[PDB]
Amino acid sequence: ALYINDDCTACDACVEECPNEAITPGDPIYVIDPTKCSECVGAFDEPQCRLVCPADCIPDNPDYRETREELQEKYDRLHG
Ligand code: SF4
Ligand code: SF4
Repeated sequence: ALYINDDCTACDACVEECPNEAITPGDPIYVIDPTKCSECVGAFDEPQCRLVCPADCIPDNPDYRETREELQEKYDRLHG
């Protein structure tokens, strides 16, 4: 899964992009639920939140180096 840096500007521009509602608005920065973040697998080819993030603050979470299989499985548990 991914997570948000402290460079987050809280522009909120990423919430729409997320297909799993894994981003929660915070203060000073936003927080991603590693439980809901499938890195967009099962939805897109690239994580959508990054495509609109100006601060470039959504790195890979070393605490959760999941596999596409795992990620794909996480995706389903959330929708179908
Ligand atoms: S789009 Fe980037 S800066 Fe803006 S809230 Fe999301 S993570 Fe932070
Ligand atoms: S990488 Fe995809 S799944 Fe994870 S937080 Fe961003 S938009 Fe949601």
